[PDB]
Amino acid sequence: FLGLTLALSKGRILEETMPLLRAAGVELLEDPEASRKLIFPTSNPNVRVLILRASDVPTYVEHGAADFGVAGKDVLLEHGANHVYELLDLKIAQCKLMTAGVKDAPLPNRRLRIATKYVNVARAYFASQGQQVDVIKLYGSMELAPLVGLGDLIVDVVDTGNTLRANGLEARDHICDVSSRLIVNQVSYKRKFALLEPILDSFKNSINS
Amino acid sequence: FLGLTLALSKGRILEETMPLLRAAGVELLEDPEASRKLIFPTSNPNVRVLILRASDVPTYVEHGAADFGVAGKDVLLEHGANHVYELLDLKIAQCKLMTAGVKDAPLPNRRLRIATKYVNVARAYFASQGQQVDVIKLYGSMELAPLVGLGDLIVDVVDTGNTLRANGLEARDHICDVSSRLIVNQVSYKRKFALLEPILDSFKNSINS
Ligand SMILES: O=P(O)(O)OC[C@H]1O[C@H](OP(=O)(O)OP(=O)(O)O)[C@H](O)[C@@H]1O
Ligand SMILES: O=P(O)(O)OC[C@H]1O[C@H](OP(=O)(O)OP(=O)(O)O)[C@H](O)[C@@H]1O
Repeated sequence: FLGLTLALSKGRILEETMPLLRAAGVELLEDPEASRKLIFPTSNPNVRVLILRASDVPTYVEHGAADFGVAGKDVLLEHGANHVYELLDLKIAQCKLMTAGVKDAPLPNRRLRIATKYVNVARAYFASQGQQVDVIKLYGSMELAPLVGLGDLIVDVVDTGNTLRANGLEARDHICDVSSRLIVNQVSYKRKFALLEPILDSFKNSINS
Repeated sequence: FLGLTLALSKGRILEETMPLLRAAGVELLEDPEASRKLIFPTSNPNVRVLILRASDVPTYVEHGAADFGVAGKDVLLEHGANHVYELLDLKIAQCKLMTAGVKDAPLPNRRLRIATKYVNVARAYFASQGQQVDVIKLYGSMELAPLVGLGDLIVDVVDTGNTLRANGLEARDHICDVSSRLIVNQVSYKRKFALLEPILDSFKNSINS
């Protein structure tokens, strides 16, 4: 495939990216949410879309299996963004990385154990608080961990806070704001700039309003 | 909670475990597939169920956040089973760990790159073939990886083989057979044996027929 391959993920990233794509002249020809297919043509024959797990977007873009992609800052921080270029903050799929635990549970006076998917972000954040923590790696449902006593806190993304509230948890610390970012393969940026440029300019214009 | 906490995962593990549980006198009181809730009472007041991501079952059981659980051999091999006891092969959710690639694609004469979730299993398998491979860690949709040239092969579970066939891929090597296994926390095994024992005996009896 000679053109550009764009990496997206299902849910909020797909939904909130599509209007940027539309204004940039790119529209999907069916709903990826309703297909098991993974590669999708678009209204532009030079652009195709990969639908990936959010955690795999940086990986595909880094290796050049996608030329560019839309990834959450949370995923970028966790994966490491040293081998892609972060070109734009798209200001979509906004949320916060936070620490949380059982409401009014006292913290134990010992090395804390942090149940989380975000092991690198947990370690770096807690290091900034003077804290060398243990991490317990999980793949999902962080909110259960404090209810069964797995770790002392979690680190997870919080949007409305409804998940935390539904489970008797409250945010302890705000780590950072998260939004989806446009990332580009370091070589594709150089080799396919004439294809990327009008799309980047459109996105940038769109984000201003 | 004084009783036993059982870790399960959604889909085939939940579906195929429920009959064993029923024969052991444990029935869920609603369908976990239709709830966002994670802890579930059962017909037995001494048994509750956690619904977890399959990859987190060994973790919860290891730490004692669950006393026992049902995990796929694939997950156990990848996570490491050195800090739980594998008590039974339940013979449910049967599948195979396999290597696969694009159909009739020749392997490149260099260090292979293996796109997979199963990074430890990929490295150990290929080591047995005299091969020190690079791994590219992914979280899902392994079948896409060879279609976009991310890695040379994948390692993933194969059941019917329909996923591979739908994507123009074929299995190259059979790594091992996979089935769901009953695992127990090493301390719970010792402290809660009188609760576990009749349930284990029931499962063992059930698996014989
Ligand atoms: O603060 P809230 O508005 O309750 O949202 C927080 C949830 O969002 C994230 O999940 P993600 O968005 O990846 O998928 P989900 O919302 O479908 O769980 C995260 O894992 C929390 O479960
Ligand atoms: O050989 P097949 O019968 O096509 O099945 C193989 C699929 O099964 C596994 O997924 P899992 O069972 O975890 O969930 P899924 O089947 O819903 O993808 C694996 O990740 C493959 O995608």
